[PDB]
Amino acid sequence: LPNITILATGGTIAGNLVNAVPQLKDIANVKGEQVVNIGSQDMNDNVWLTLAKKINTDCDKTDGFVITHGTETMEETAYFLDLTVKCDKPVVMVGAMRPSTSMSADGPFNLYNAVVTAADKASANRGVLVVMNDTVLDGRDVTKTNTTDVATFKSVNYGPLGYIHNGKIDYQRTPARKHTSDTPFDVSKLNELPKVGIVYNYANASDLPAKALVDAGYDGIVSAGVGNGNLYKSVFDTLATAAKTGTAVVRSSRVPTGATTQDAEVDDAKYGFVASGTLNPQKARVLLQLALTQTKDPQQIQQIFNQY
Amino acid sequence: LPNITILATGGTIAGLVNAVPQLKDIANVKGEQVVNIGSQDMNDNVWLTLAKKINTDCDKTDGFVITHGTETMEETAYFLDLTVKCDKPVVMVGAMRPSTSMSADGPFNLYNAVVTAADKASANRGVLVVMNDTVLDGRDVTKTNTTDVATFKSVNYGPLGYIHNGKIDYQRTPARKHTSDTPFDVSKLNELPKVGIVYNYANASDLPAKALVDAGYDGIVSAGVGNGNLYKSVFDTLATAAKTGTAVVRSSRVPTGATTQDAEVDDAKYGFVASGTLNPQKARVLLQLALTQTKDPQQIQQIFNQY
Amino acid sequence: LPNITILATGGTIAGNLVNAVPQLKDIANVKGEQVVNIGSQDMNDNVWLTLAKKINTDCDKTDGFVITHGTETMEETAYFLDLTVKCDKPVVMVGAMRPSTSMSADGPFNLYNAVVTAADKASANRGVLVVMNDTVLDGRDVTKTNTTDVATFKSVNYGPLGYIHNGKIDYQRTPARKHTSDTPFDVSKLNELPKVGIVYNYANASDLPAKALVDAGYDGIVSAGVGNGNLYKSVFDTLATAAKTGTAVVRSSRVPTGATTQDAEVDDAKYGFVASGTLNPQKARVLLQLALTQTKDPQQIQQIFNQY
Amino acid sequence: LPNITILATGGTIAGLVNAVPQLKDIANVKGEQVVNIGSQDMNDNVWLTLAKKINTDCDKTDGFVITHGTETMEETAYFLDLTVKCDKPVVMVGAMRPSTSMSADGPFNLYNAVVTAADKASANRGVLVVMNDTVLDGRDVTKTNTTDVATFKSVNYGPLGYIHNGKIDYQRTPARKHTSDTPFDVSKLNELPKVGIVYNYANASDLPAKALVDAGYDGIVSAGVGNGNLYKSVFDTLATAAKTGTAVVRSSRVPTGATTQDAEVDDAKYGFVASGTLNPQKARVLLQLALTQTKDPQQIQQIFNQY
Repeated sequence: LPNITILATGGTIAGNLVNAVPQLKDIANVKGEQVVNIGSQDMNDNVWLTLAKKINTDCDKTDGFVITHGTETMEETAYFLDLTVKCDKPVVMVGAMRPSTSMSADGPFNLYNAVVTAADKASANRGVLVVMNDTVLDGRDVTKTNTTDVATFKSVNYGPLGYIHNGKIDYQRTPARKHTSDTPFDVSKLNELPKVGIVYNYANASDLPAKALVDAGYDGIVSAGVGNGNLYKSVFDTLATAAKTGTAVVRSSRVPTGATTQDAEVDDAKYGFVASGTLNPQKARVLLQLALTQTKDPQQIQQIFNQY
Repeated sequence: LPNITILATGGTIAGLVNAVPQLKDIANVKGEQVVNIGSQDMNDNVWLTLAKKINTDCDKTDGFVITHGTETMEETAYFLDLTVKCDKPVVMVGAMRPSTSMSADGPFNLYNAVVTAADKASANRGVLVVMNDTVLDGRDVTKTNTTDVATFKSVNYGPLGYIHNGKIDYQRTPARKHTSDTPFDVSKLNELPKVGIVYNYANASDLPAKALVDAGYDGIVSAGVGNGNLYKSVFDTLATAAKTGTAVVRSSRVPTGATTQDAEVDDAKYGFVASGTLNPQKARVLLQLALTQTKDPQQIQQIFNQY
Repeated sequence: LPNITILATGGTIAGNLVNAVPQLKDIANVKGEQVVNIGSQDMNDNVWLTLAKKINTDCDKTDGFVITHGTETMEETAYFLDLTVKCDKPVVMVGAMRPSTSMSADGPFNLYNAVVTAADKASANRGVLVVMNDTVLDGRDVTKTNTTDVATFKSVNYGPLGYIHNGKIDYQRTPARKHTSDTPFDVSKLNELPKVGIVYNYANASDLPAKALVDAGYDGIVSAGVGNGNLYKSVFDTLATAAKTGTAVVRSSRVPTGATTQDAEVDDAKYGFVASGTLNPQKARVLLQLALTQTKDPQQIQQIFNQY
Repeated sequence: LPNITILATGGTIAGLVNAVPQLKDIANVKGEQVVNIGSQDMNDNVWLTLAKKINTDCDKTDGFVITHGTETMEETAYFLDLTVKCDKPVVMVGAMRPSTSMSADGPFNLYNAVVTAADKASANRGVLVVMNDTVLDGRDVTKTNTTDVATFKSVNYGPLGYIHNGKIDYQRTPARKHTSDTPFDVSKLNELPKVGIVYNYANASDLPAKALVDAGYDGIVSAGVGNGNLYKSVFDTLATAAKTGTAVVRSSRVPTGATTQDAEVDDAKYGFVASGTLNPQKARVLLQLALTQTKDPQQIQQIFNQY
């Protein structure tokens, strides 16, 4: 059987796991390590870095990775890994929307399908994956869609990669944007990422949140804008100013699906802004950080946002 | 024919009676420009004058159609939903495509909005939003896609009705209390309490929050992660704010579902309020209105459970 | 505690139930009877009738009803009950998309939420309900949306009535079309319903399926049409003929959401057809049957389709 | 500019080069009326002439746009998806609103269809359907709502791309084999095997099924309940049909999800084939094509697993 490493980041989503869900040993030789233990609402740069470094380091001593993670920021960590992992093997993330002690807990079957997915030769080369509710989803498009439903995770713009039925996966899609080993981002020698904060836009929005970050010298700000990436009067003036003094700004949107498009609502080229495409604000933050270890040029950051 | 007043807040979404002549077959239309701005610039002032206007001219017309940008449409709708005291239908409409583009959506949207406003059956269902052949309630409606003509949906509870050929099949009506059943009256107000929103994500900074607490904001709404949870730093900052008078609502960046009470965070211990299904921008509207009435978290929660 | 009767129609969706899901006895006094035992793909007129007659007969000796049922035809039985039950008390239907022995089986929590719903004073007067995946759905709009997902049941046109969190229900909607005790349909003295069959429309469709039913003297045919209730050349000619000789025909659609509207695509008044509104074909069959015990007039059957 | 041929199958969805002049900014357009019918009347003949035409004129143009009714659009798309042998893009488009209604959708749909057909990037993605700013693959696309302009979606796997300002962001491409990678060639055919569809519901009659078996149909597709299950009577009838040569595919009336193999029904024991995610109308298309190749259920299943 294939050797699969389980990397745990928080509490257990089932019930070692192998004793709590004994069916696991019919599809794989499982072994687990606790790399950290926190609720995902506390996820941060440190954890990301040690996760990536680990996966890259232990890549050759296993056939696949399953990463146990809270649902709250799952979509964030998934995209980060999608851009920094250099392992050929499958890296699959999984979680549970119900506590492992509640009746009809979802963790056990999710964990099982995650291992099934990691052990499938066909899962290789599709980038970092998230398996939930019988579905294989790519790290880039997947997002949390409902606060409590077991079926909350969906790839809202472009759809899932596959569905699992009885331990078999029917793959009918694979991501087109470049990921993992095709990206130029390498964090193996990094101890911190650039600082990137997110501001929200709504009626009568205050410019203070933005000004606080510009004053603390943040490397980039991501704007959760209204509609197709638009911004409130005040927030606009503040960010426009930031940009011409070296702060990098990405226009994203609080609207949950669709792309924030280039030069449509805002003259990006005139102000030096970057449009995030379909990346929502939290995902746009992950990319902007990674771009910033590479360049400060908005014209180039845009190219990056068009390729990954 | 019914008299319908069109209140314009921005540019024209069509081309009105001359641009879409079919209008005078269902109503006697008249329009005024109350303000002219893009909705991404919508603000407290505008809201107040809109409400005062509707309440004041309520008796000289049978229904209102409000032309508005889609960007903050869902915000204004909820505000009106809570402050209008007119029995008559108040309908909001917009367009996702410029009126000059081919296949522009404004004309038929405007048409169906007037149809909706002139329908006797539309009365008493609170402020409505009509887009893409659908009648949606001001509370649940939200922008779902950045560019799709079909972007507006009532994501948690669904639409009130569908329009086909100028007839509306109503199969639902809002249960939360709205318009004339709320205790909020802004007719004598010139400003609303100050309420800001902060976002949560991995490694989130506490600075945005601290900026608002330092400027003495009356309330902060937190766009949390998952079921209204917060990042370490933002938590500590908001928890402190709350015990010094600042009101804090836990909402969520997750587009559908309720942020529930005392599940993820001990709301009672810290004095927080959970927003239910109100997304952050909508939660800001209600917190503002609540704050003109009370500063008690235990009561603000009650308000969040009723409206 | 409230007394709740569980009426079982097939296999058990959990594991008496009270021993398999012991939490039940904290919210209700439960008692169960097996009225029949079949897979729901075999549901039929007989079963419907005995279900309705039972609920109506035992109405006064309990506070609420939970009906255990297969998912396959759930939406059919739910609507039938929605139109024939005369009990004031709550009638809630529930099922499971996963076998009760599979890991992460959904039956137990569904059953629990169904009992919670039935015992809630607020559930009364909202018509027959279906509780699945933490959601309260009305019998009329609810349909099966996916072949295997635990979250398959949704009220696709008008939305759910409420969501359950921790045994509390937040109701924010109630159905407007008349149901249960406001309908004129009474089956308490019936031993059979009129015969109503369904035909499908697609490219190059054959007229044989329709002609078979007209020749066997069916009381009504429901057409699963294409688009907004349209029909294929051949099927059209055959049904148009049927209608002017006394067969009642409803135009519905195979498209899963939206209304099949009146006189839009087909001149209903000229041919004597009835449009189903938002009722999908299987649901339109249930109503047509019930209307037929009352009238053969198409003009009137249409009124019925506009009221229930 | 690229030369694009528009093949019309019904009425005009716009008003073409004169009705939507912007067209001549992106392509040299030319059109022919190959047939003229409402798509609810689409049939085998039309399909065959469409395919033969595209294959025959493939070299005298850079791309095809096919104008077609929305009712059976999803059926024709899949058929072409399996029988076209042209490298060039073949795009289908329609309109949910009559070209004379205000806010008619045909013009911009047509525009984006031509844009799509002229894009070098659209090549090799199989037959496409362009509606409401979206590029969808012929296999997964289906009609989702009876009247909404946004009705077409690829409900199981999602769209291939979104169009904004005449640029397409492609992020997906179909994995199942299509067009020139399939073994189906109808260039020498004058008729397809006969395949009918039956529906399942409570108390379903077996007559519809029996009518087709008695008329010697080559195959029957069953729109089953749930995961492809069948009613008592329909089951017994189809099971019998299968062991006498009739081919039977279990599909489902449930609009999304796969009907899976050997889960609910023992397909191997009765000789049935499960359709996977193909809905009944789409399952009919593939069964027809398979039947021109084989009558073996074990092999028809393989076909259903590959295309």
